[PDB]
Amino acid sequence: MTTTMKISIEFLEPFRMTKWQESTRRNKNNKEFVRGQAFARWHRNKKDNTKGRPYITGTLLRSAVIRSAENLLTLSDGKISEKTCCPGKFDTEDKDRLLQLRQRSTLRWTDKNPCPDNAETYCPFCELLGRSFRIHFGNLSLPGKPDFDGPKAIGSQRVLNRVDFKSGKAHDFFKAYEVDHTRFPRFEGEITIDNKVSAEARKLLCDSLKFTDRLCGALCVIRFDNLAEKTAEQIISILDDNKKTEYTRLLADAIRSLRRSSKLVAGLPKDHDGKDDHYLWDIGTIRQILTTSADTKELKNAGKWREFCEKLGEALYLKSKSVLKETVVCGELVAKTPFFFGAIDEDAKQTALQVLLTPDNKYRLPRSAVRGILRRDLQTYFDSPCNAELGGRPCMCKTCRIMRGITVMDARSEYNAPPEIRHRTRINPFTGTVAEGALFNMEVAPEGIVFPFQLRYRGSEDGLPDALKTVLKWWAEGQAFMSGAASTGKGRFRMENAKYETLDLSDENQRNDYLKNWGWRDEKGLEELKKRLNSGLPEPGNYRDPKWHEINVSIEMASPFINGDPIRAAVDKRGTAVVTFVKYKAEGEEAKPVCAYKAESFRGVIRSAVARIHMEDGVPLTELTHSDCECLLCQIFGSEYEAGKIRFEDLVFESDPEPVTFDHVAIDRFTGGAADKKKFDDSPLPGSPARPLMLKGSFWIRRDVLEDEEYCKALGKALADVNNGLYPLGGKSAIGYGQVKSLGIKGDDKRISRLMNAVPEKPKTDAEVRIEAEKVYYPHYFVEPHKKVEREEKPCGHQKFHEGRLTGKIRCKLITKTPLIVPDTSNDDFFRPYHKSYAFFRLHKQIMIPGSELRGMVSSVYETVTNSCFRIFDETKRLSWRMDADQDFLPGRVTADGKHIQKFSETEEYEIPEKARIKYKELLRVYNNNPQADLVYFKHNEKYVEDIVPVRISRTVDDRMIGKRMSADLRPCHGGLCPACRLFGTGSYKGRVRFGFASLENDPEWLIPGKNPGDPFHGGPVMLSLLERPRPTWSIPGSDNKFKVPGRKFYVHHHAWKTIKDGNHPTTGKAIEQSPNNRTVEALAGGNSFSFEIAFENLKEWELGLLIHSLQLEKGLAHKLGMAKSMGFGSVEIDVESVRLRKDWKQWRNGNSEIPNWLGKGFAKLKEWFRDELDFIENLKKLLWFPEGDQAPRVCYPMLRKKDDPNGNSGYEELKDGEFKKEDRQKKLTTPWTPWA
RNA sequence: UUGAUGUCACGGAACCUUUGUUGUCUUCGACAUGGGUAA
Ligand SMILES: [Zn+2]
Ligand SMILES: [Zn+2]
Ligand SMILES: [Zn+2]
Ligand SMILES: [Zn+2]
Repeated sequence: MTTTMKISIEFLEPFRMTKWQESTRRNKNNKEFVRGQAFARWHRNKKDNTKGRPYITGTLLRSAVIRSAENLLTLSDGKISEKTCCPGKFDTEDKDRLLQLRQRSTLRWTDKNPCPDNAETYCPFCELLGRSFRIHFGNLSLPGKPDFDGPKAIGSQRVLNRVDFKSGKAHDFFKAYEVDHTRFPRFEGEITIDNKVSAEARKLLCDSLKFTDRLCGALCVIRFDNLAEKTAEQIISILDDNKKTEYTRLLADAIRSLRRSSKLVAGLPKDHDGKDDHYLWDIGTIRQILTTSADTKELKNAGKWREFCEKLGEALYLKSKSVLKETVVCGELVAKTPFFFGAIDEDAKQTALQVLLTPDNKYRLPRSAVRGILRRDLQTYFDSPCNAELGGRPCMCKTCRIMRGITVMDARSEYNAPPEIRHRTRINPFTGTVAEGALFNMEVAPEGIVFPFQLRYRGSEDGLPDALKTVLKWWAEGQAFMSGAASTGKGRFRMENAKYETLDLSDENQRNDYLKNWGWRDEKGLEELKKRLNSGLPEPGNYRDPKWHEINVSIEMASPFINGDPIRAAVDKRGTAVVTFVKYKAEGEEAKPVCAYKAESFRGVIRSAVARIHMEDGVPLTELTHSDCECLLCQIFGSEYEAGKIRFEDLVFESDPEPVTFDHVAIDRFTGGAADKKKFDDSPLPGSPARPLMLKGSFWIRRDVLEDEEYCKALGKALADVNNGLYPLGGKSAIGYGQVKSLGIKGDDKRISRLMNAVPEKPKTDAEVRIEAEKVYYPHYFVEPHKKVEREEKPCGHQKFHEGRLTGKIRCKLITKTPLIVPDTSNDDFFRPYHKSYAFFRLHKQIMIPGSELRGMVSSVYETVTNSCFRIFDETKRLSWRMDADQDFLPGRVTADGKHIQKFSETEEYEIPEKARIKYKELLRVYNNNPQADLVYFKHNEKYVEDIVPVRISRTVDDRMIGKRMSADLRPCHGGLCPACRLFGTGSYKGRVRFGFASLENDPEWLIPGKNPGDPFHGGPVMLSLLERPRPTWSIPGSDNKFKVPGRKFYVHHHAWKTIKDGNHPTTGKAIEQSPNNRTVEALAGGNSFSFEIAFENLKEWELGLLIHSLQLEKGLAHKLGMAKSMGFGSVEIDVESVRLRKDWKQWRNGNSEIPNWLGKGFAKLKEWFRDELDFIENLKKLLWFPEGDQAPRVCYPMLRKKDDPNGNSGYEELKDGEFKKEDRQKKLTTPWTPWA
C-alpha cells in the first residue's frame, strides 16, 4: 500500500532549482539539462504564461537513499544477521539511453559474488533497488498546491564560478535558481511499498532517510512521518519645469540614501541663513512632498519606507537614463572587517554590485564561498594544485579524498538594516584628475556580525586530519579571508569561542543513538550538542606556518585630514558641501559614526608611489597598456589576469575627534570683492602639532614577496618615498590638509625597515617713491598687464621624475609688521555675550593662520609679476549708468504684439528687436531691489530700436557684457595653458605646489590688553569702521567701447591703525558709534614670528627661481594679508631659512648654495619672452613699497559732500571735474601713488 | 507531470582590475532719485 510519508524537507539552506526547458530538447544532448539533474525543476501547467508550481522527481530521492544505504551497510556490520548483502548488481543494457551513469566507485565492504539473476528474496540491497515500478514512486511539491507568477517571482537566480588555484581569475560560470525556506519550509510527498519486504528493509529506509545530509542540493532535515510612478512623474515634472537636469543623478543618490529610517527627512539640511530655500531640497517643493509622504498612515513600516525609497530612486534613475568517525565542530564567526558576496541582479541598475541579501532583508553566508575558501586553504597548505577537470573520474589526490566527506551549513545574520554604499574612482596619471565616466559604486555590508558555523566531517581515520587541524588553527588565529574583494581588504572572519567534540567511531550504541535522534542537526539538536561540547581545540600533529604575514603601520599626521563623500553631504544636519568619510559598525543594532580612511585610497597612493619611481625599459611604466605582461608592478600588485599578493585594510584614528567647520570665498582679481558663485565649505577633522592625529592600522603581505629581494627592495623604496613627505594622504593636499610626519613599520622582521631610515642673504631694493607730507593718497591703485601672453608650451605630466627636474621642500619664517586679523567666521557672539563679533583663529587653543589665505596671497603676486590669465573672474555683469539732463528719446507705446510699437505726436511704425527685451528685463532687476532703498520711450536709427526705457530719464543699459572689454588673451583659460595655470593648476590640470599652516615660535602679543590682566592667551576688542561693497562702475565711466578693464587691483601700505585703535574715524575724525553694521574683532600686535613649509614637484630651473622671487621678493617690500586691508591692517614678509632637494630615494641634498643660479636665471627666461617690457614689472614694486621711517602716508576714502568733514576734504560731488574727468579715470589710476588732492 | 537494475553535482568562491581626486585669500566705498526746465 501507499506508505504516504509526507517527508517535510525542512531546509536549513535555500534549496536550488532549474529553469524550465521544452520537451523538444529534453534529451541527453542538452548540456543544461544533463547538468541540472540534481536540483529542483519548475513545472508549468500552461505554457502561455509562467504560472505553475515547483515539482521534484522521485528518482533523485531513490538515488540519495540508495547512496545512504550503501554507506550504512558499509559502516554498520557489513552483513545483517538475518540476510547477507552484496556490493550491488550494476549493469547496463545500453550506454546511450542512460542520461547519466554512476562514474564514481562503490564501496567494497564484502567480496561475495554477484547474486543469481533468477531469485526473489536473495539480499536486502537487491530487493530494495528492484530486479524482482512498485517500490518508490514519489514527487515532493509545495504544500497546499499554491499558484505563483513564475520562478523569477518566487525566487531568484544566482551565478557560480570556478576559480583556478594558480591565477585566480574565473574561467567559466553557470546560473541556477535558489529558493529560500523562510516562507516555503515544507514539502509533501509519498513512498509506496508492496507489503512484501522484510522489517529490516523498512528499518534501512527509515534510518537511511535519517542519515541523509544533503537532498536537492542543500543541507536539510529530512523529517519523515502602485502610487510610485505618480511620485516619480511629479519629481521629474518639477525638475523639467525648473530645468537643470544635471542634478537628476545626484538627487537620485540623495533620495536613495534616505532608506535608513523616516526620521531623517525632517532634519534635512537648510540654507546657510537657516531658511528653506535649499538648492536641491527646495528646487520646486520637494521637502513638503517628502514630509507629507512620510507622515502618511500606510507608510509607517520601516520595510515599506525603505522599499518605497528604493523604488523611487530606481525609477528616477531609469527615467534619467571499517572504522568511520564523525565530528561536530562548531563556533562563532565574528566579522572584523566589511564583507561582500556577489549577488548581481538587474532591477537595481543604479548600483552595479549588490550584496547577497536574504528575502527578509538580512545578510547571508552561502556555502559555496565557504567551500571554495576551504579548497584554497587546503590546497595551499598541501602545495598540490588539483589539476582535475570536469567529468572523468574523481581523482584520488589527498585534497579531494579529504573533501569527499566535508559539509558546512549556511548561516544568517540578525542586524537587519540597509547596507551602506562605497564609491570608487579612477585617476589619470598624466593630469591628476578623474577620467571620464570612471565613477562607480558598490554596496558593502557592515562590520561586527556573528554567524553560527558547524562543520561535520565523516572521516575514516582516527581523529581529525592534521591538515584540517592546521587550517582550523589558522582560522582561529584570524587568517580566514573568506569573503570577496580580499585584494581591496573586505572580508576577515576570526573564529571566536571554538568549541569542538570528536563524536565517536563506528560503534553500535552511540552511533545507533545518533542515528535514532536524527543526528542532532536541527536547532534543538544543536542546543543539546552545545550543552555537551568541550572547549579548546586539538593541537596540530605537524604544524605549518600561514602564508600571510601581518605588518603594523602607525601613521602620524600633523594637520587636518579630509576625505570626500559628496553623497553623504546631502543628508547631514549641517548644510556642508564637503564632509569627511564616516563608516558605521554593528554595536548591537546600532550605527555609531566611526571616522576612518579608505583602504582603496591608501592602496591607490601606495600604487602610484611605487609606480612613479621604477623604470622598466625607459618608459615611465604608467603609460604602458599592461594587459598581459610581467612587469614588477603587475607581479606585486596584480592585473586583470593575475591576483595580487598584497591586501590592505581601513585605517582608524586613535582618538575621538570631532569635525570643525571651515569655509572659503573666492575673490575676483579685478574688483577685489567676492566673486559670488557658491561659498563652498568643508569640515576637515581637527589636527595640530600639539595633539597630532594618530592613524593606526595593519596590512598583510605574502611570505614569498617578503622573502624575495627585488620585491622587498621596491616596497622599501616606496615606503621611504612616502615617509619623505612626497605623497600626502587624503584630499585637498594643495591647501595644506593631509600632511604626513612619519611612517613606522613593525612586525616585518627587520626586512623592509632596513632599507628605509648658510642661507644667502636677500637682495636690496632699488625702487624710489616720493611721499608728500600733506597730500592725501587713494587707498587702492591699478596695474596694467601686457597686451599678450606666452600661452604656448605644453605642460608637463605627472608620470615620473624626469631629468633636469627638481623636487623637495622649503622652510620659511613669517614676521608681521602691522596688526594682523584672521576672523573665525564661526561664532558671532564671542566678545558680545545686531552687532557682530569675532576673534582670531583657533584650532586647539593654538592660534595659527590657514594656508589657503597664504596660497591666494602669493598666487596673486605670481600672477601679476608674470603675465597670466585672470584665474578667477566674473564675466556676466551688466553695468548701468544714471544719465544726466544734457537726450532725444521719442514717446511711444508697446501694446500691439507682432506690430511692435507706435509713435505719438502731442506731448508708420517701428519694429522692436529681441535683444532689446533683454535690456529691459535686467533694467528692472535692481531698480526695485536697490541697496540704498504702456507708454514708453525708445530710440531708432532707420528701422531698429536701440534701447527701451520706462521713465523719461533713467539709467542707460550697456550693450556688450563686461567680459568683452579686455583682450581675448587675458580672458580665463578653463582648459596651451598660461604659466600661472601650469604651476598652481586648473580645474582639469592638477597643480604642482603645496602650502601649509603657520604656527607660533614665541608667546603671543595683542594690540590692546585684555579685560583682566590675568593671562596672555586672549586679546581685547577694537572698533572697526564700516566695510562696504565695491562697485566697478567707478572704474568704467560709461558705455563707450574705448573704456576697458585696466588690470589688477592692489592696496598700498600706510599707517592708519593708530586712528582705529582709539575712537576716531579714519577720515572725518569722529567717533565710531554702535550700530548693527559695525564690527568688533581681536588683533595681534605687530612683531609676532611664524613658520611654515612649502613643497614643490617637477619644477623647471627658471620656474623655481621665479617662485622663490615671487615668495620672498626682497627686503623692504612686504605682502599684504588680513582683514580690512583698505585701512592698512596686516603686512607680512617671508624669509627663507632652508632649501632642500632630493636626488634619490636614499640620498637627499641641501641645495642651499644653488639659489643664486636659479634667481639669476629666472630673469633670463623673462628676456626670452618679453624683451623691453619693464614698466609693469617696475609698477608692481611701487605698489608694495613699505613706508620707511618718517614717511607716514595719509590714506582715506573721501565722502560724497564737501560740506561733510569741514577740515577741507573735497567730496565726490565736485570731484568729477578738474582733478578727475570722464575720459581720465583710467589713466589717472594707472600711475601708483597719484594724489587725488 | 518521476519513469527504474547506476546522478561522487557534498564536480565549481561573480572571482579578477581603478586614490570622489581636482581649481577658488570670509574679501569689501560711492551715490540713490524722476522729472525739473518746459506752452
Ligand atoms: Zn544482491
Ligand atoms: Zn583532486
Ligand atoms: Zn605590466
Ligand atoms: Zn591661462
